Amino acid sequence: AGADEERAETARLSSFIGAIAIGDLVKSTLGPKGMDKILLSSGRDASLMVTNDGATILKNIGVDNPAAKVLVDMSRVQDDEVGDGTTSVTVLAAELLREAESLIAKKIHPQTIIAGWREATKAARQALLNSAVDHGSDEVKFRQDLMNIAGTTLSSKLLTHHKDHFTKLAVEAVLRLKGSGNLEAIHVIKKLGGSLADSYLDEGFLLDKKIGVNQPKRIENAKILIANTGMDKMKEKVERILKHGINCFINRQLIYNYPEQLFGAAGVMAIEHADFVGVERLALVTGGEIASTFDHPELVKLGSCKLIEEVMIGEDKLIHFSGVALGEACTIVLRGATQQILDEAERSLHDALCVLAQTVKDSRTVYGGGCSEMLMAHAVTQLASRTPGKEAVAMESYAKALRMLPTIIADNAGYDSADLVAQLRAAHSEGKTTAGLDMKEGTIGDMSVLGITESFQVKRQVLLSAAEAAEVILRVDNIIKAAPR
Amino acid sequence: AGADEERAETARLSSFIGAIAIGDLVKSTLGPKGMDKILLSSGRDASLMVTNDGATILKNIGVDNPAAKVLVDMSRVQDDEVGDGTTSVTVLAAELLREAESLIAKKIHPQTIIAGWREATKAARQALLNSAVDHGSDEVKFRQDLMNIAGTTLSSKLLTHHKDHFTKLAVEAVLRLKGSGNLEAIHVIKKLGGSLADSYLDEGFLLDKKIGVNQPKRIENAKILIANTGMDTDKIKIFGSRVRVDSTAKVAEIEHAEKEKMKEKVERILKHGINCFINRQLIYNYPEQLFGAAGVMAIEHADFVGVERLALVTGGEIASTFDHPELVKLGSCKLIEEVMIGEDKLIHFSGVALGEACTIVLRGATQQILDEAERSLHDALCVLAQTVKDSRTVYGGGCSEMLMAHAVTQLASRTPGKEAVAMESYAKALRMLPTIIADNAGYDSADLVAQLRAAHSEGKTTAGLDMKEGTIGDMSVLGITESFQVKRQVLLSAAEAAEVILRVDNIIKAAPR
Amino acid sequence: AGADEERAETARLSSFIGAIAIGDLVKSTLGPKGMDKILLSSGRDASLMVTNDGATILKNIGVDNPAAKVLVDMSRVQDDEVGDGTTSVTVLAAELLREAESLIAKKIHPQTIIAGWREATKAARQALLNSAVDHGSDEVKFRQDLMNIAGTTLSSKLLTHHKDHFTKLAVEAVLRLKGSGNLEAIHVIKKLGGSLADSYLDEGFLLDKKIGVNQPKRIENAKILIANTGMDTDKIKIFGSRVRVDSTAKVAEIEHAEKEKMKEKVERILKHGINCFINRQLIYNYPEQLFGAAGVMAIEHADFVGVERLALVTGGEIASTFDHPELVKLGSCKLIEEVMIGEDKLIHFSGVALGEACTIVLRGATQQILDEAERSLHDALCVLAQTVKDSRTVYGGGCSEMLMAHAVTQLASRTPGKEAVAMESYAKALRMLPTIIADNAGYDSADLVAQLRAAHSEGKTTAGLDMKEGTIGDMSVLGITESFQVKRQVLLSAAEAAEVILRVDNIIKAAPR
Repeated sequence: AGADEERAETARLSSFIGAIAIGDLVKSTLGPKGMDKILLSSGRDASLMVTNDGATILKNIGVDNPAAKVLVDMSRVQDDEVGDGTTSVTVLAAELLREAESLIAKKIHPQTIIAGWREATKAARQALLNSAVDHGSDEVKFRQDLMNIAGTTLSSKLLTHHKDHFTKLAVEAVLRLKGSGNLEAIHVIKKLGGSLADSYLDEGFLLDKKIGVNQPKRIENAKILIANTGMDKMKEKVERILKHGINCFINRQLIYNYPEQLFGAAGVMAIEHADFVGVERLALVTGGEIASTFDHPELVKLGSCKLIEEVMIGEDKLIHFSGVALGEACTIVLRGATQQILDEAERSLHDALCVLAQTVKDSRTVYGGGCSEMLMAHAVTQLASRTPGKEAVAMESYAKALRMLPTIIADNAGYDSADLVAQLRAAHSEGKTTAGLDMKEGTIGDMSVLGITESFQVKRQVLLSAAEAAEVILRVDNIIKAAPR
Repeated sequence: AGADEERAETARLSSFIGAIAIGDLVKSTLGPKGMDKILLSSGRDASLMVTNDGATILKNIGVDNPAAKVLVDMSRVQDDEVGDGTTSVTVLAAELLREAESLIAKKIHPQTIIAGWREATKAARQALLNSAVDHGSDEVKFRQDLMNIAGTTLSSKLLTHHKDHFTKLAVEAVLRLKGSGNLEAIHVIKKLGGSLADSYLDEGFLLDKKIGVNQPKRIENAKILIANTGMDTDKIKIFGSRVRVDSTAKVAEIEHAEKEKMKEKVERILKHGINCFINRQLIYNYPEQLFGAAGVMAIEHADFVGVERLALVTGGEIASTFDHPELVKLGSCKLIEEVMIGEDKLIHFSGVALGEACTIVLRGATQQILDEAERSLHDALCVLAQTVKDSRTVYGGGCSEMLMAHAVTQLASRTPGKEAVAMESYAKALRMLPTIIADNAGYDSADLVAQLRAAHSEGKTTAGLDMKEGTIGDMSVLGITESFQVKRQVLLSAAEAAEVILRVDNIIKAAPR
Repeated sequence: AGADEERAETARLSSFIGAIAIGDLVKSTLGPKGMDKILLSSGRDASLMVTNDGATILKNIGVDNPAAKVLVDMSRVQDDEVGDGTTSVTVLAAELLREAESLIAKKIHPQTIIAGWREATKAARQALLNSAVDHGSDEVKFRQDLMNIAGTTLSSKLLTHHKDHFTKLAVEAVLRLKGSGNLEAIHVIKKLGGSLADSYLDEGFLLDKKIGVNQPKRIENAKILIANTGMDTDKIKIFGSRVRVDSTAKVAEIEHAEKEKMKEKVERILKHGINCFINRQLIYNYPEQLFGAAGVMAIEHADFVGVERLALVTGGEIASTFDHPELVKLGSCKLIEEVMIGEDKLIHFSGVALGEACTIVLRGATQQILDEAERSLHDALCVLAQTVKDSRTVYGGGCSEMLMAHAVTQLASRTPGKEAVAMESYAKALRMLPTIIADNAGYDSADLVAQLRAAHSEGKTTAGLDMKEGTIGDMSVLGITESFQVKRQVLLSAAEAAEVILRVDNIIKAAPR
């Protein structure tokens, strides 16, 4: 006789344990003082892995018997759409379970309590249309372009001491990116000499490769050739080449020595072992080409002409592809001082892009730093008092849930948790939307001034996501019999 | 394992356990559907006692080591000043301790939350400010004489079927009492006869005793004699010895000497015109026969408590040795008689010159429960004396508590920093009271809380918990009101009591083993 | 199950453990946001004695086997020199032990390191010249009479709302005290009454005892009698044994002899016109009946300490055998009576001719925390007597301590070889004091240390630790100052007690089960 019979008191615990286990690991990740974690397993796992993003690690494994596999899976749809922001959605779902210990003291009917989940669907829409906050973030944006959300995602990252300036740059990269062109052609590198600003933006794509020291310095009315197959024959290449006026050749692999002599005399600049990732991005940029065998020249290849040249950047020399007709795709260079801190700039450009692509499609935003959170709480707390009977405990409990978010942001900072809560609520109560939690300040401040803003998508489906797994607990009562107790 | 060593959180727990243990027994006692508890012990106690009043049971017993007895002692002063109503003050202090679990969740300096006690006073100012009180207490009064506060005290008790009529009667009793006299001489006894009124008011005092089957049926222009000493004579503590005389002939003197006690009692008593003799203790058999022929009614084992009130009533007398007759005794005279009150024989003392002391003998419908009138009458006395002196009242049934609770939730969010957490915890303390009142009613506690809360928000001070209803209703229509004094003092007392010991971490050791 | 068993390095740990246990209890106490702890013991201990002042509680009880009592005893000599304000000296010694973990790491000669305490000898001197500004307190002093250092002692204490006023009162007491008298005959007691002032100044002496239920309530133009020997008589030094005798009249003679003692006491008491008799011990019952009829009030078991002060006040007397009345007894006469302070019965001796000694009586909330007033009060009288005598002070709030700490860091590098390790360990000993003051404040200790060092390093002596602020501020505005003497003695005192600790290390116990 066997099975899994735990019920009511015991049954509640299995769901409860899954939520508490996940929350401790993910809470550390959140905000400025977040930390990276290392994990390893036997069977189909090579070695310890460390992931900054909470979502990536949860999906790669299915460690044990308690239920949490389904809850975790949903966050990816959120990631495919909006995703990361900062990882907080998993945490909120987990905290709803803590009140259940309190519920034993309620001592009457947990099923009645379920009314709250139905309430929660309306509560989900309390987040929306219950308060004005902001909304603008239209598109392009002069002052609200950045000095917002990228900084919040950025905050978890260590580099924030000078990185905030770098984060601010990222929106310009996405503004050009927008539209239905597609999400590609984004490239970031760092340089060993520069300034306080610590970053620079280039109009076109930046590549660090050269044919050799010989060949003409600059090409104009440039024609671009991309070949799938390497140069690893001399006569076919020259005859086709002269008619076109071939200014530059880019090959994604090793290149035969013989062609190099011909390119130099002709006046053609070629690139040896160019990376595939740069090439695909470039193809979308030029207008594409059909790349195959040496027949590839003439118009099977589409060449965009503005100017391809090697341009001095405050020290070493690099090759710049710029003035592209498409305009859809662009690159950011960045500058430094050979500092340990400088290669660090590599770390946060990547996270900045992920939030931004979503910022353009929603064309809607909310104030970050918990600004929305206290504000919703102020609006929702009285709603429960207003409603009669059994319902107020259910609706109020969700409303009190909002109170913790201000507190979670405060705990990472290291400031007194009780102190942070009171000061926050009064500002929001007054009616100023820009006011929010300032972790560095230890109190409250203008969120817009510091930056931090949140993508609209993260707020609409975080609430939907929380109810996605939370209700399938108490709601169904069958898993029974076999052995005693 | 064992030593009675306390560390950080555990020390907090000892204060915590005392609060919760007391609260469960007390909570069921609050309101209309309160419960009676009976307590017994083998010695230095004779029988189980049941006390409806929470304050009385706590005072008598110090059961164990954990602190709580001193907190309990505080309600006494409140009781003599304003009194009772329903016992709710003790429960409120206890619930303050429940947040403390959330306090370790703070993971920080516990005593800055103490500022909450400095928020408690802010809460106290608003209680004074927001409640809606009353206007009017003319004196004696026609319609507003009662159907108010006495009813709320009674509401807590199930007698409120026919009894609310009885409560109404009690103010008439207080009107004569009213003023200078303070509290004395109010006596209540039940009658086994059914009637709508269920009560009668008497100008004099009823005592239930008889000399014996024989004796004159009635006495008038009655003279009253009270004796501190019994009519019994033979030992004297120091026997004087076994005794030696001069054989059997003189011992005749000993038996004869008894007669002298008889002779003094008759001769002196007759001159006065003695109609009634009342003695607080056992009475010697020889005198009993004498009283019957004379035309004098005496009372065997008349208890002292009735007597002290009676003395104030008749102007009193100096009770001593048999010299006691004549002038040293002052006997008021109107009418002393034993009257069949349809049911059981009782003796009526009436026509008292003083006028200060009077008796409320109630008849009412019978069962064991008419003894309830004893329970219930006592409550009536305490509320009216305060009601006349204060000339101020607040709405009962928890109406006051929900209104204040709605206001305090707003306050927490408004105050910045450290303070809101402290203020909000005091604020949600108020939430439990609606729940405590609803739970004993037998209705579901959760359903009751939100509906109550919504009505208060509107601005209706009158709206409150209706336990009989099972939902919410208008308290004012009921006529239930609480005296003004009970609410302002409790707020100051509750905060301060719980506050000291949280402050102190460690109840320490001893020498012994 | 019991094991123990300590040798060499672990032996050292026993010295280490004593310091850590004491520091946690005392740390809460130092500073405005202080803490109160209660201690209970049985066996020559009544119950619940609580002391805020660290020195009084440690001195009274030797709780357990580990060595620490000798260190505690030393604090009292410091108390006599100047002593208090806030109890900080014990904590400084305790932290010095933490560095010793480093010494095992050092792994050479721990006694060579002992040079550090000698090194500390001129470290103390460095703090003796560069610290604070504020000197003389001229004489009597109008404004500068207080609102200064007594207030700082009080600042640590939690009664400082009403209490700062009480402190102001204490300097008035020292001004009368001032002269060639030095420091004697001042006694102050709290009372369970409630007034805004919370204190009164008495021209004479206050005592709390009564003769018995009977006796005249008040005496005028009173004569005071103080007797060393009790009224009780019958057992001299040699009994005269227990004897039979043999007559039916002799046993009576000894009872008669008792009467003679009664006769002497009344006949000569009347000639004097004695109004009050005060005896330090038990009093025989026979005279008590006598005093009531005569119209003389007497006090049973009056405390000796009160009596000696009273004697200087009334001109004194020669306290011998019953010959004591008349000329050998000096009785000052104004008013001796039991006065209704407000809540309890007290006896007031007043109008003393001498004027040299006066008494202060405090009024308060009630419940052992009003004993807090005795706690603050004890500190108040003593601080003032030396503040005027020393003629100089230093800034409080740890301002003095951080400055010296910055200076001592330089010193360690400067001393060659062995000495630098020893000197630098002493140097960080100063660092904990800022931490202890901040910790009881509830603010985060780590952040506080860093911000503090930068302000002292800059060159501003006035700047220090502000607990209310949660950062650093100007000490002088607060009015917190420390006696120059407390700082000179503490530096010398800490080393000697701590030194004893290193030299011990070995405690011996023999074997298992």
